Amino acid sequence: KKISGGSVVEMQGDEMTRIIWELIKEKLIFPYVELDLHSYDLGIENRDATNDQVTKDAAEAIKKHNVGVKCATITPDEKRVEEFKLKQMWKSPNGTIRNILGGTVFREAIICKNIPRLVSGWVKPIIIGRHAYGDQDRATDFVVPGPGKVEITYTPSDGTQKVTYLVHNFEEGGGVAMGMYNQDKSIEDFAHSSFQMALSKGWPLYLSTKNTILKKYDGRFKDIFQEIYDKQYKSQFEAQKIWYEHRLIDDMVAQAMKSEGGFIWACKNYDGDVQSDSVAQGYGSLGMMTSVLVCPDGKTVEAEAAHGTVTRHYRMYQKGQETSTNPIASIFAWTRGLAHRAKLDNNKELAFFANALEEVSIETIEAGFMTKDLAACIKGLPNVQRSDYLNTFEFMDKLGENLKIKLAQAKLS
Amino acid sequence: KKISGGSVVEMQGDEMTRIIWELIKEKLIFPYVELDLHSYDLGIENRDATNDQVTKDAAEAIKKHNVGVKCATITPDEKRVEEFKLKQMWKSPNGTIRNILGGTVFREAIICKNIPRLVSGWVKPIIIGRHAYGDQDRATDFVVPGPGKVEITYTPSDGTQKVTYLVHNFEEGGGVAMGMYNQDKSIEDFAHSSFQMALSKGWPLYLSTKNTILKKYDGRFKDIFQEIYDKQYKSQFEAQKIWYEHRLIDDMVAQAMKSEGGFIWACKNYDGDVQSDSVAQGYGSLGMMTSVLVCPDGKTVEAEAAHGTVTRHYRMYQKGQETSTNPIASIFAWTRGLAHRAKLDNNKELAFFANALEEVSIETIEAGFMTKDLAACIKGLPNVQRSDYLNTFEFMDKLGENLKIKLAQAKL
Ligand SMILES: NC(=O)c1ccc[n+]([C@@H]2O[C@H](COP(=O)([O-])OP(=O)(O)OC[C@H]3O[C@@H](n4cnc5c(N)ncnc54)[C@H](OP(=O)(O)O)[C@@H]3O)[C@@H](O)[C@H]2O)c1
Ligand SMILES: NC(=O)c1ccc[n+]([C@@H]2O[C@H](COP(=O)([O-])OP(=O)(O)OC[C@H]3O[C@@H](n4cnc5c(N)ncnc54)[C@H](OP(=O)(O)O)[C@@H]3O)[C@@H](O)[C@H]2O)c1
Ligand SMILES: O=C(O)CCC(=O)C(=O)O
Ligand SMILES: O=C(O)CCC(=O)C(=O)O
Ligand SMILES: [Ca+2]
Ligand SMILES: [Ca+2]
Repeated sequence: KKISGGSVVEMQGDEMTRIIWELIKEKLIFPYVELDLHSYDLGIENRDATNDQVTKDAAEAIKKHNVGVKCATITPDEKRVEEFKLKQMWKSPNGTIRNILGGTVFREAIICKNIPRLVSGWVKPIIIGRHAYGDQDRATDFVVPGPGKVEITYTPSDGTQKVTYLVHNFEEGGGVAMGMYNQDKSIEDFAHSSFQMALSKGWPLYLSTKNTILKKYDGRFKDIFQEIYDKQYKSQFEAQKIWYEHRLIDDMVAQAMKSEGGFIWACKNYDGDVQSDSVAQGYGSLGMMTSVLVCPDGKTVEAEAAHGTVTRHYRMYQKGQETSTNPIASIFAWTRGLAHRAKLDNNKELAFFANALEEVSIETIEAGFMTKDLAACIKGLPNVQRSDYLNTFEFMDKLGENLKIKLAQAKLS
Repeated sequence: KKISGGSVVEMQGDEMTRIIWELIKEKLIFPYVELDLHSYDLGIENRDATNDQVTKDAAEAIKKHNVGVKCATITPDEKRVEEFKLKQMWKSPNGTIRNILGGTVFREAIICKNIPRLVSGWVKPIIIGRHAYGDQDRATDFVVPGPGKVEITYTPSDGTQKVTYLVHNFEEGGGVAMGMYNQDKSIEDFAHSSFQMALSKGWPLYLSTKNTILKKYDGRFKDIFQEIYDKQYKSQFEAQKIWYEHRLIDDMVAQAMKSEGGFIWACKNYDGDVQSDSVAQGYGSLGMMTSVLVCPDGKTVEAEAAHGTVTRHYRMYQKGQETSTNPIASIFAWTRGLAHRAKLDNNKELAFFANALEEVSIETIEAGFMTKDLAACIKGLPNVQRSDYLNTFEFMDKLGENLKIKLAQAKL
């Protein structure tokens, strides 16, 4: 428990990830690391008991301590309300945290050499900038009960005017309606973060919109990205022999699918949410991806796993059946969190520990110890046997040995 | 001595697609088929001159004649406004036409046994039912100039009282804001058509939504599907050993990517638009996909090609250089329409011809004659020799020649 890590905000999750989260702290972290740990329990029961307040407290605690790591959480619908006897259908804690902090969420696969892909031609990593603010996460949606008029209006703060837009007039029957929004300054921050990540990896930058369909809404993103690139980034982009280009999401997803990778993909909030699942599965597992929210201050960071609570695996866990569930994405939330913490504190010891754990996971997988998903990439699902993989505990305990070995060997040098 | 086809509505496109469209008419359709043809030119320059009225006329024609076929068109942005010197930025004819007719757009890849997929496991078709109505096509978006309150309001027709919801309060600077909607009845028709397609093809049906995030908007789609499923189609699904399941869009796309295919995928408007282009490309080309708008009446269809105008190739075609562009989607637009035109009139010849032009198009590619896109699928693009592919004109000729042979052989 020797390395002094400093202050880190921990957010505990639900279901299968919450079990993995506890195995991670016990086996891979607390033995080697002493942290000043501000822990917020985001499990569904404690959010219900606090009326979601713990979610907001955790977000403000991240603002203060500059780093947080988040386990995956249940976002309840009607069935979850009935399952846990909830008071309300609470909003996504991810959406709540992301809209307080702001910024961009970068998502990238975690690449092992022995792991085949689903998409043949990606030999270089694709990196998704996902705008983290506004759009669907922040939307206001409601059921339209019957005939009537749906309008969306804008009143300036002074208000010396009112601009009223017709959304729809429902002549017979009901339906649904929603408003949504984004902010210029958040878009600008989203652009600056996308361009800088391009130059940081030396790669070109594709931004995708619908702007032919939404002309004002998506046109604003295209305009903001083009103005900033023209004025600020263009000379720098040319000198590295890369470029920035806008593409319609239709073409963009087709291009991304047939390309070789090796590009930064700046997506709007909804697209990045959906495409990072497709991308991560293309490289062969949702268990292998990193998701790191980088805030506009260049200082505060929130790392997480981008996949969910793996309910189906949890259900087998509750019956005593063996599970094989991929912890790697969760482990990398900690390593991405501890590495940014070392950067802020100039802690070489912690920075070394974070990198070593990432290598141990990849080495352990490249050396043939893996969960069932990754073995299914190798053999195909119908060909995998029980002897072909390790259960969730066997795999954590294996990484435990290899992490002890790697840190022991390093102590002699 | 031509087959009499009946009445078809034609909508003509722009750029590269408009060239291929004219090729298919002269070399493929016209010699063998006589048609009562109502031609509406949807080219961007005409839409400007008719103030887009040409597009509403074409849709009403589709209601009247039940059959239409469409070449891809330009939906202008500010750049296109400069290029064509447009009066306004016209909305998408595809959205305009879809929102008049209503329905589910059904999309599926065209499979030639010799063409490798980018995605390893899909050995069976993925058919995406795409809701054609509302959502992003009908949205009202505007620029927020500066600080202030954006609100969404519902005023009932019975005069009870107004509900006003706060969208956002901008306390510094501006942004963008938009409203959007959908209609219960349209969702019900989208549900019914998805359950029927799953039963006729015998495959499981998945619906994908965001319902954990939009709890009302997407919760409605999910409630309606589940209601109609249990009360109407449930016991027929169980009789065919297939199921209906709702999935979060996140989980769904990963489930589709790692599956072997063989399912019906019900998507909301935007999702169906994008996922259909990722799915076509996973099968190896945007050039082979069928897109049919199937209207709720069980009668009218509009057949199109889901891809765009292929502008990049059009710029090369304008340079006189060799363009290889895959006609297949535009051809299958005509055949899917004509097969429907034949199903209505019980015209057995036009039905034989429609399957012939599809059977020919697949055999020409499975014999080694293909456009560059499909050649890159086999050898990879850096390995593609000029000897591997025929250009746009060369390819449409090999089809017309194999078409002449296949129809000549069955006259007997
Ligand atoms: N970041 C977040 O906090 C976040 C994000 C998404 C979803 N969620 C929540 O998670 C809950 C469940 O959502 P969901 O069932 O739609 O999606 P999910 O549980 O995340 O994933 C569904 C399927 O994806 C596969 N999978 C995902 N991660 C895996 C891993 N690490 N190792 C092995 N397999 C993995 C499993 O495949 P197989 O079934 O094929 O074995 C799993 O059954 C919901 O309450 C949702 O709100 C939270
Ligand atoms: N149905 C419609 O009316 C429809 C649908 C979508 C877009 N559009 C319109 O089309 C215009 C341009 O769209 P866009 O530039 O975004 O994309 P696009 O025209 O659809 O095509 C862009 C890329 O897709 C590939 N591609 C698509 N179809 C192909 C084919 N048949 N054969 C060979 N390659 C093909 C090409 O890839 P490579 O460059 O790599 O060779 C091409 O550069 C826009 O104005 C848009 O509004 C119309
Ligand atoms: O918070 C949720 O409910 C979904 C979050 C998610 O899917 C993501 O982070 O990509
Ligand atoms: O009409 C447009 O502008 C795009 C249409 C499209 O890409 C589609 O519906 O597949
Ligand atoms: Ca996601
Ligand atoms: Ca499309």
